Amino acid sequence: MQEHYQPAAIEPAAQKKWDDARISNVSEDASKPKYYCLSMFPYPSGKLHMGHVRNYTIGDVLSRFKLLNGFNVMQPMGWDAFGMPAENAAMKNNVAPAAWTYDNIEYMKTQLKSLGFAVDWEREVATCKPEYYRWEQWLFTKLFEKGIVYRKNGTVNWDPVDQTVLANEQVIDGRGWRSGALIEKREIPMYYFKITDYAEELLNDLDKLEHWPEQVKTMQRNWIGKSRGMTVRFAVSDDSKQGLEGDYAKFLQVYTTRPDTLMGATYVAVAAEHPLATAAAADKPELQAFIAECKAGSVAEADMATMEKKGVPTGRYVVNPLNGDKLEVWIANYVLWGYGDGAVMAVPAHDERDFEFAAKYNLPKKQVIAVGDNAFDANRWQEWYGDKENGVLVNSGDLDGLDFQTAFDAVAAKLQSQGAGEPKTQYRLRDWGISRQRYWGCPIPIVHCEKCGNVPVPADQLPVVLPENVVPDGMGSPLAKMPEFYETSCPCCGGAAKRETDTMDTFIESSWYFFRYMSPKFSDGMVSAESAKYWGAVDQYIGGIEHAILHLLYARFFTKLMRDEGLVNVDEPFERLLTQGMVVCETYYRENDKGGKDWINPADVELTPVSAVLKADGLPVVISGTEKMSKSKNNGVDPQELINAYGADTARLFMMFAAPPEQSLEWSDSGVEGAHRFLRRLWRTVYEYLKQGGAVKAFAGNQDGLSKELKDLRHKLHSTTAKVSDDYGRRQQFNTAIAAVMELLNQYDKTDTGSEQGRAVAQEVLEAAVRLLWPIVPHICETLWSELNGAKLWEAGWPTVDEAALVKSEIEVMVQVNGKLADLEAAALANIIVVPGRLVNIVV
Ligand SMILES: CC(C)C[C@H](N)C(=O)NS(=O)(=O)OC[C@H]1OC[C@@H](CCCn2cc(CCCCO)nn2)[C@H](O)[C@@H]1O
Ligand SMILES: [Mg+2]
Ligand SMILES: [Zn+2]
Repeated sequence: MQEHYQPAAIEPAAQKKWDDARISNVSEDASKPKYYCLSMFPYPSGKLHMGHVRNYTIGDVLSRFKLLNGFNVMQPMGWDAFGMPAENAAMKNNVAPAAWTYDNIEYMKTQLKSLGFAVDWEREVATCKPEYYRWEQWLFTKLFEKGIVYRKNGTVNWDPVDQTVLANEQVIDGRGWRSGALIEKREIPMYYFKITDYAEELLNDLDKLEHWPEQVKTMQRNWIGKSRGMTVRFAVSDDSKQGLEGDYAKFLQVYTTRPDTLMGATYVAVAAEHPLATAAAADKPELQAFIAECKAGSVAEADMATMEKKGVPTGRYVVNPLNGDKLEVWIANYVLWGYGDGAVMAVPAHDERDFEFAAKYNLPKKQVIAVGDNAFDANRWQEWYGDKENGVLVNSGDLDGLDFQTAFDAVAAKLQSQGAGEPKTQYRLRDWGISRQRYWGCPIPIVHCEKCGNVPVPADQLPVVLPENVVPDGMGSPLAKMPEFYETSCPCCGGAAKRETDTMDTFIESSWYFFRYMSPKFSDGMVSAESAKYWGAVDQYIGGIEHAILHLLYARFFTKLMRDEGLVNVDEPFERLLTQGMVVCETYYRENDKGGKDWINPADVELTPVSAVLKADGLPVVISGTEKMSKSKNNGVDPQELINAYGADTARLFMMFAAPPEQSLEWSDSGVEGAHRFLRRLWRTVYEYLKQGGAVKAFAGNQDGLSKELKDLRHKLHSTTAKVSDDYGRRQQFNTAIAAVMELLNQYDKTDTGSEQGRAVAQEVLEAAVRLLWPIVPHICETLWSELNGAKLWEAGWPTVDEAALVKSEIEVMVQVNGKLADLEAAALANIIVVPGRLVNIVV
């Protein structure tokens, strides 16, 4: 055994030892219990970043842990390969997105291997390969013929200078983020998944997910946004009917979740596109301008609640069907056409958004709910105004004194009796639009024929292959300019036809890849029935919180779609979910020509603990604030430099020790140095133990007759094993597991293990510590284990707790005062000559 720890000598040998043994190449062996540990697969962007290393180390700790406990562990990896990065890189470097992607994949694969992740590389997938995406084209066609996928005109943001469609996030004050040109709202046909048909199942099945973080479940509930409320029709006043046709001349229909407060409605509000808005605006330029500004808006959903709410009165009136109040119709920017009826009622006393709106425009506020003896203040919002549970009705006529549920039913009865309303259930969830006007994506398997319509491509003809011999130029989607791709014949009639040129939302590939890993080379379906039956669901999913809503909802949706197609048996893809925190790092700047700030990467910096300077010249730079690593402020630390400098095990240890997985991880040079030094300590501890005697049979069995000091070390040992096991398998906090092993080694350092029984206990401590740490730092632990013991580490398995090592000594002594029934003198007095060990006599 070499004296000094050298990661570059031992880490490749260890990786070849694991590959040669094929520990990670698993199959559907019905003998061991399966365990499917999955980390969210990466975009092949070019290189790993520190987020990648954190995620996949966390996955590897859990996978190796379960492996050591006798599970048949599948830990697969692959490439979410489609999307915009390759297209932009194609425009920058004038290369093909496919070629750029396959080079990135090959480089990033090497980096993953070098980190020693116990990954089943025989299950690798690359979603840009036809052998992958053909199966989502297949599923598309089946759902399309069922109407679960459908085509319909939608509205997009067109940038006329960049010639591409932009999301609301990419529109800044009505203009494209890169071009700066005013975007144009354009209606175009697009494809949609009818995800709303699965809304109730997607909502209710969250209750099955006892091992999901409650905040992720809450986020999905709010996103789905089910509500049980009331349709209410307010008759249009006789004086307000000019310009209206059909039912819009007869009544204004709204949806409310608070029909218990219908007595306190003080006005109503409609969307800009509402017919009442159009009729009122017909002769009022201020309304036409307000309608125009509403339509031109591009507010993102994550910002919808943070926008300034504005309205204009229309001079039109409707009648409350329960009290006869004549209420004015306002046009408001927060009422969305297409949500419900595009028209709401307002109760400023009991809805906070209505309270702020009314307060802005000095509109009436009518209290109709009371909660205890709390005073109602029409000029200040108190949180109890909106309480649904503990309130009773007031100022509501014959409805007074009722609670929410009884008021709901009474209003429902009153409205239904006179035909003015009925209970209704709504969802905020919109259908899923999957059409992208981009090249580097999965082709949509639709052929357009003027005789036959939009025709799904037959299963025989799938895939529709995306040509990879393309370099996008940034003047429109290349597929639309490629007659060699889109000119085809109709598969129903054989006539002249055109392929769809839009490609799929790349969320589609990540919505089912966890099933494809089960049988990645299966050529007769999305996933083979034998392999889906064996692996079932993912037992553990690990990934960033930014995917807590869309990706997970899409994946749960696809799983239920595939179940209903008979491809899988589960209702839910992910049993346990762990969400890792961000990786943050200090930023460094040095001002330049125009009173601004230029940003320097941390690896090109050296500190003086005073100030910092550039490593190349030694000239100062300004130390700035800490934030998530990104190209924005040039503060991303390349993990490849971390590996080159210290080795994979140090990288893995620093990530797991620095913070709990959910907590943000702060980059720290001293922290990285401390991780490496601990590995040197571990190395020297085993080396020094073997230098004074070599290996012995580890202590096992009855520990009677062991000295107090060695019994104490065995106690620390098996409590540490218990602590670590509970940290890996239950708390999923690996930092405290590392600290616990560090405490074991501390006590070992203070224990004389020189005797024959001492060496036996020392062997037992070390054999346990290297296995307890092997999930985190497998290369050095594999090497150290081979110096201590000849068995296969993974066949020795996870350390067992010896309960007997946790029972402490006992000795019953009789208490007697005057003859009748330091250490023991204090205990017996808690109930004086002492006979050692048997009796204590209290001279009374
Ligand atoms: C399943 C599909 C939809 C996944 C999709 N292909 C994807 O997100 N791919 S990915 O390649 O972007 O990320 C793959 C994983 O690992 C990384 C995690 C990052 C968490 C955020 N972060 C970043 C940083 C700074 C890093 C250093 C910068 O110099 N700090 N925190 C992801 O959340 C995800 O778990
Ligand atoms: Mg259950
Ligand atoms: Zn045809």
